[PDB]
Amino acid sequence: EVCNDEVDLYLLMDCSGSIRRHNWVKHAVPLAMKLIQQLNLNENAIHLYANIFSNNAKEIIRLHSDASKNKEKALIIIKSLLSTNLPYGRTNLSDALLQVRKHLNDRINRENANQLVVILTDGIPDSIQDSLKESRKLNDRGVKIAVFGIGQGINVAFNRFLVGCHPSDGKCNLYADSAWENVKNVIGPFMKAVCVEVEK
Ligand SMILES: [Cl-]
Repeated sequence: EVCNDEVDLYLLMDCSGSIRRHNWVKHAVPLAMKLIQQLNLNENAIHLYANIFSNNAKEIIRLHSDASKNKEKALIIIKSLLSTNLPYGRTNLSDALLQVRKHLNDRINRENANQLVVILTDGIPDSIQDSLKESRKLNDRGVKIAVFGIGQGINVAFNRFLVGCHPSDGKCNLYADSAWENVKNVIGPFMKAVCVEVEK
């Protein structure tokens, strides 16, 4: 796997109504699955956390659970997202980020592990200010943030600002974007680049 290190990885999966059910089924859920496939989930390597967010954040994989540390068990849970009322609602990225900060506050995370947030999103947050504020508070706790943008509703400048890059210029290893139909071709190289940054 291109991601293989002691990393607590918080997958924040946008489930907003802007996605459209057919994209959710054919692309978003398969994208999360392929993302997970880039990770060595193990007690001594990556531990996964996952939430979905639209109106609010909802945890779907508990950090350090069996599914957090085993890829087959993680993939069953992601696949279970198909048989739901998703997608729907707005884009409450700040509440999704807040849940990660609650893990840190509460000392749930491995203190020894690098802390990485990976956001999958097709839009702009409800509150750019609340999002960038949470993100700062995460950054102060040593958290790195990566963003994978999808489709025409994103704002690339905001995404790049979020991950700590210049909004337009220069290489940004913590950011990538893709058209809906192309996401599974962009995810592997993105996760390779992100994991290289996290390690360096
Ligand atoms: Cl928000």
